Amino acid sequence: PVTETVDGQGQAWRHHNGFDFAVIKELKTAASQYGATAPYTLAIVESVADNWLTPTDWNTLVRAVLSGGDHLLWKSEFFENCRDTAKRNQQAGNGWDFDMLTGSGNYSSTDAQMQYDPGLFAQIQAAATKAWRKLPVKGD
Repeated sequence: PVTETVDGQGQAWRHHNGFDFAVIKELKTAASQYGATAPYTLAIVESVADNWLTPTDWNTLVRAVLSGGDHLLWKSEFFENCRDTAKRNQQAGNGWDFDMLTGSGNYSSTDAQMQYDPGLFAQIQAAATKAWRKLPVKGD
């Protein structure tokens, strides 16, 4: 998770924070129990994304909290919707989405995304949970 902090001189900055285990733990719980499709777990998926999050803690979150189905629906749709959105947004030539809303293909990395943009944060958040929901069945 990322928290942004402002200094008394009016500057905005932010720091990375460690992966909240309680969060991972219980999303893992709902994942095993509820399945990623039951309102509870995806409510958590989107609520966690409602916080400042980066591709780094993103990939760590998905890969831990779920097992098996995560990559296919959550993530493969992530990659699709990210570049889908990128196609639409870069028609306009925003300078977002293609590299940023993905993770970072070439340049933005954790850094530029973590500095955010109002339309970038909105787009990345929406795209994330969008992806990070679609699991049909869980269990092995």
